[PDB]
Amino acid sequence: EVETFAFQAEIAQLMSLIINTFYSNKEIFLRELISNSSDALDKIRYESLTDPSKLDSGKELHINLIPNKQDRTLTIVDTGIGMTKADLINNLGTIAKSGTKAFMEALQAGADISMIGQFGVGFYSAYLVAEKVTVITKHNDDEQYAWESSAGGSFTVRTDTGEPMGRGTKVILHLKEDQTEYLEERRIKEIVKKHSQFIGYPITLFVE
Ligand SMILES: CC(C)NCCCn1c(Sc2cc3c(cc2I)OCO3)nc2c(N)ncnc21
Repeated sequence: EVETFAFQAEIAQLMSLIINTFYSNKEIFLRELISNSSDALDKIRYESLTDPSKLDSGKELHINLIPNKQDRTLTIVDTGIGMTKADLINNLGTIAKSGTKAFMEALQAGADISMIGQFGVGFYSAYLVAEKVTVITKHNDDEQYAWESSAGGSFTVRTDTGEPMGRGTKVILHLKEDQTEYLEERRIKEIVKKHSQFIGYPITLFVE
């Protein structure tokens, strides 16, 4: 049972720029996603200090990197705060509007795509390497949802009847045909060591 939504014009614009601009340093997408996971984990930890029951959905706070050549996907999994339906459909977009505006102006002023994180919109860097991104997420007091978008100005959201995750987010990157290097263990290990060696949570890189 799928609902389809239009990205706010600004977000659609950011995505086009990301997909269209010639920029070779694509590997920064992983750092942006791992960072978002780190932030989510930080929040659920902080919240658990005043309400321990919030960890009933899972006490483990970590990150998993799962590559799959068969499906040509790279999934970044975390046990963080998760996102609600309201987050996925309106709230995160509202916030992303200002970040986008600032980021695009900063670019014209000499900045580059690798700085997208300082504007709160790093998630969209996933499109530097993915033709389609599917996001499975579960927040403590909402249901598990599946958000998805191949850009083009729209995204869908549905209640996920798959396999329960308890609490957290899974960013599934359906890679572009010429970006399969991100499925190789050596390459992923290289990027993590280069841009995310100090994340304060365990990061497990699965092998195939
Ligand atoms: C609330 C605070 C933690 N900031 C969260 C920003 C949204 N977000 C993001 S960035 C993001 C993710 C999206 C999205 C928009 C953004 I911005 O629509 C598709 O899924 N990653 C998160 C994650 N791994 N866990 C929880 N929240 C995530």
